[PDB]
Amino acid sequence: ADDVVDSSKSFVMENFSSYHGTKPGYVDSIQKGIQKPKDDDWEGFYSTDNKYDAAGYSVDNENPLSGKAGGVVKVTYPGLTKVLALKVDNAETIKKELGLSLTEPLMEQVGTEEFIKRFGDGASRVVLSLPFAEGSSSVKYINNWEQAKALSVELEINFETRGKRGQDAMYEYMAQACASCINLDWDVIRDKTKTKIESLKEQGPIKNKMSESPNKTVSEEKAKQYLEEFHQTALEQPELSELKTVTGTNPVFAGANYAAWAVNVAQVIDSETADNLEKTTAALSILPGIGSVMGIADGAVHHNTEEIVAQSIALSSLMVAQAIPLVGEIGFAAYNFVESIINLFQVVHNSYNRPAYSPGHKTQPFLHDGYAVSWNTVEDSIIRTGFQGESGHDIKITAENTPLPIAGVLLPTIPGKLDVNKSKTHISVNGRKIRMRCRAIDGDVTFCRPKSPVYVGNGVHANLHVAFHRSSSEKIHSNEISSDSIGVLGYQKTKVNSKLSLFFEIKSMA
Amino acid sequence: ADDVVDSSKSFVMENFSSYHGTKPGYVDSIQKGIQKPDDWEGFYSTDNKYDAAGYSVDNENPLSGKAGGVVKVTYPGLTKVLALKVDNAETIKKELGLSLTEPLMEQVGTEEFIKRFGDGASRVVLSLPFAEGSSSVKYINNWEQAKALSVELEINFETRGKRGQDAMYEYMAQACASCINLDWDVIRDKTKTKIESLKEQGPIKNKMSESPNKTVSEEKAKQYLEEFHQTALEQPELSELKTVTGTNPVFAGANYAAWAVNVAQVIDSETADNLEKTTAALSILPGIGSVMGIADGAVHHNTEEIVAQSIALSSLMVAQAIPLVGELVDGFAAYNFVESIINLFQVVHNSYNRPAYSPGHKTQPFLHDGYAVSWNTVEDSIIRTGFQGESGHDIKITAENTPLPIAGVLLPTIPGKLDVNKSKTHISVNGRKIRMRCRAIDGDVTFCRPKSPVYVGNGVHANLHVAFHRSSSEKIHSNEISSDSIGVLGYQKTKVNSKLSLFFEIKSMA
Ligand SMILES: Nc1ncnc2c1ncn2[C@@H]1O[C@H](CO)[C@@H](OP(=O)(O)OC[C@H]2O[C@@H](n3ccc(=O)[nH]c3=O)[C@H](O)[C@@H]2OP(=O)(O)O)[C@H]1O
Ligand SMILES: Nc1ncnc2c1ncn2[C@@H]1O[C@H](CO)[C@@H](OP(=O)(O)OC[C@H]2O[C@@H](n3ccc(=O)[nH]c3=O)[C@H](O)[C@@H]2OP(=O)(O)O)[C@H]1O
Repeated sequence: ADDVVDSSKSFVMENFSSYHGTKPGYVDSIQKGIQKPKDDDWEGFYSTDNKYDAAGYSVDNENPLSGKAGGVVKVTYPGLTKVLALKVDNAETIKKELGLSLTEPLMEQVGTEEFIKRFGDGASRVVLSLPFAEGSSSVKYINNWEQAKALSVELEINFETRGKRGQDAMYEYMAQACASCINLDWDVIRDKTKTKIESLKEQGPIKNKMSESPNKTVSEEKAKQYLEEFHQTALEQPELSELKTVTGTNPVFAGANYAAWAVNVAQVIDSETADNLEKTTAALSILPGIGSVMGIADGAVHHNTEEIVAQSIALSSLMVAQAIPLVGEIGFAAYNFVESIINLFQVVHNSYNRPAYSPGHKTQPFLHDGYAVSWNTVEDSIIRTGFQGESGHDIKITAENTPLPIAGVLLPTIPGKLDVNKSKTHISVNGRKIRMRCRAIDGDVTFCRPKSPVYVGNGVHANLHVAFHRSSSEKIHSNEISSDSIGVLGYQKTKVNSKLSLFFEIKSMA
Repeated sequence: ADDVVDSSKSFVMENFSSYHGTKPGYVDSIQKGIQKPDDWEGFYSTDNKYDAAGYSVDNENPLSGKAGGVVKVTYPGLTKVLALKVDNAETIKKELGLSLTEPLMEQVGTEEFIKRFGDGASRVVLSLPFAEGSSSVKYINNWEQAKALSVELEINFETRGKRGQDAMYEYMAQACASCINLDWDVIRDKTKTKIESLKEQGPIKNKMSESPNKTVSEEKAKQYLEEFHQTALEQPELSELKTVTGTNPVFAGANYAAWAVNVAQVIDSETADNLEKTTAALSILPGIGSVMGIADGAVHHNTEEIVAQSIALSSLMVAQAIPLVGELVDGFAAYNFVESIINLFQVVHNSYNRPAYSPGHKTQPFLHDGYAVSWNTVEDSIIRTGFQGESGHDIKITAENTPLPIAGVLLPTIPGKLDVNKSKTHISVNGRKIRMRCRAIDGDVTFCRPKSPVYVGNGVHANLHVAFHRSSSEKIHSNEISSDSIGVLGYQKTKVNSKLSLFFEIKSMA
């Protein structure tokens, strides 16, 4: 029973409350009471501790990509409720270890007075708790359907009531989570986008460049060539002044990428598709290259003001309009295309609003120059402190195709307190153990280089094993250490090396 | 107790032997007996004589120096091999109760330890995994106890009388009896011959005199080196190479030229004169896969004749490149350059000979089209069989820079006894839970689409949780299942999707 219950995340509480995402049509009826609609082990009423994750369940089930969002309700049990947190979601296992019938549904047994007596610690009923999702700190709550009749149901937010376009109300709600926060007013962005489209189409050079279009089907090459010309003249108008400035250096935001995006849109959108928003979002949502239009690259949302986002969407919208004659299959460019891409913006912004480990942190890979490197486990990414002695840390390394070298690794040191254990530090290439020569560059950085050549690639990976020696029991101090990364050096290309960075955290023992 | 000892890999054995790599100069002296020139201070050996040979290279010229040999050492009588499940010395003595003050390996040589752990043997040898990615073990012997070791010769690489490190690598290649077992004597002789005869071909003399034969931009040098490559490829010395390098863009003339330019740009006169320094320099360059014929997880140039043609061609191109973008005796191109690149071939061939999980097997990432995907853990990549019920499987997903979509996932099914549990199968994007709509393609293939758009990229990752239900307890026979992979589909490019493959293993329970 211990092997399945996280007794440390379990607790009894009075007036236990949680949140339930509710779809259009039930935001009012569900407030009359939770009732079962007419694997069985997990049949029950689901809720979560996080009202923002609840809202993710609120979208029209017939149009989940683009349909209407209903609401979130807050449900509360009177009296005392036991939250029983489980370390597995395998019902056969749970019933075996909790001494239950292996034939009857798990969530049915959880509702019986015998289960409540044995596992309720005096509460009127038991609710099961499990991790909400990989990458989330929320929990999901599983309620037995009959016990859930005792819930009072109160409104938290009705997205319909807001009266806004698309899914704006839902995403604007979710962006509250982060008060590093994209919190855009999409009403402003819709109005400014409309305005800029209408007025760009009446700019001389644009009117000029428009008349110069083949206007009939051509080749992807002349299409792209003409649309890159159209992009420059458009970007020269003052409705796009700020965009021109922010898209000028980064090659992801180049006109050729706008043009490639426009061409790809024309090819996959037929007439049936354009006259259904759901169908249009399904089709746009699987194309590559949307980060050129979104202004997203290198781990950051660059286009993060209403004005710049509207300019970019305005620009894209016109380029789509001009590509459709060249490669199509016409008001779509300014109607559903704008509605659909707006929702895609909202999806991706929300992703970047959510707490998440960046590349090379914990077990998230660092992808660079054809290499992929990562900490082997989470514990490897932690340098413990406050003790005399040793630790070891494993980094996985490979590359995507041909053999790429590994020159060495840069390691942190603390003169007096933290040093490289030169005996146990080594690297292994498909099992071949390679010793390293480690030489201090100065008091804070040591460079270790393999004593024979290291190459990685498709079918060839390495495990870099870093060993640290602590000569005191003194806790390291943030002052004492500058870099927060281990630097693995790839190939050499003003000769510089490809730098692959693994980020660590200092922590005390536990 | 049992927390630090793996009994399943411990045993007593009579005449326990193991292997020790021995550096040049000590191959005869060490047969006189094991004598010593603190927790792990001890004599090291391994169960794999081929891994032993990887310790045999001159410690002061490790990249290009001579290889010494491998000896076999045997203990007369009974020896206890004690396999341990961790390698932190402080952790061993705690959980075993020894003295936290004397070195572990010292305590391992005492009668009280041998009495308590020897299970009747005259001494105890410690066993630990040899390295990540390796099946071999390393043995740690108490230095005093090791005086009892008999020491026989297994191989002396010097005695073989071969150039470079050929004797060491040809020994290592015996491990695989999908084996690269080249005769480098043949390759060296054919390379010298082809270099000489190519230099006397009329069109090559002709094209040579067309060189600017002076420092020029690298854009120019590359243009000329590309003309030279094509000319040289038309000569009968390279006819096979012309054929095997014609389609794959990795083996294109331009990459040979880029390579040749880079070589010329890093080799100075001192470097060119020293084989060790030339290998260090050459070993950190990108693009060596062009010359080696290594791409897509395979060594394509796998016959003596084609390797020598590729080495011969690159040699001539370096010779043409040096006057255009270097400053040394062209000289280098036919001598230390050839000697050095040969050693790099041997290193990489040896990596590809060693057993290794391919991309998308176990926890090795599958890298393709900007994405990176992997099984979260070894167990995730196993679909267990022989029982009724459920299992879960986590797949990690991200991309290198801009937001790239995940369109869906192809999953195996068996009409009878293996189904996709549609309510537990979901994808989580930086914690945001996204449910899936799963529809069958045929009786053996289910396709699941996310219900909100999924994008991944720098700073945005996803966890795909696949859940399988087994209705019968019958074990899954080989006929029943076609693919050995789960197919995650990326962006759409005759429309086709980017295919990211995660390979699984059907196994009975244990
Ligand atoms: N008076 C009412 N009483 C009870 N239910 C009502 C009522 N009115 C409407 N419902 C709906 O009935 C379903 C079950 O409670 C839910 O919608 P769903 O679209 O089928 O719910 C869709 C899925 O979302 C899950 N989910 C939904 C919201 C949430 O916050 N968390 C979560 O995990 C559900 O478990 C369900 O999973 P399964 O159907 O795969 O088991 C709920 O919104
Ligand atoms: N009569 C002799 N008796 C004992 N040793 C002798 C003798 N003559 C020469 N030696 C050499 O002395 C060293 C200690 O045994 C070894 O070489 P190394 O270059 O220092 O060996 C380099 C490292 O490789 C390790 N290693 C070597 C071979 C192997 O098969 N496995 C392995 O893990 C060694 O333990 C060593 O670790 P340390 O440098 O931390 O001691 C060994 O080859």
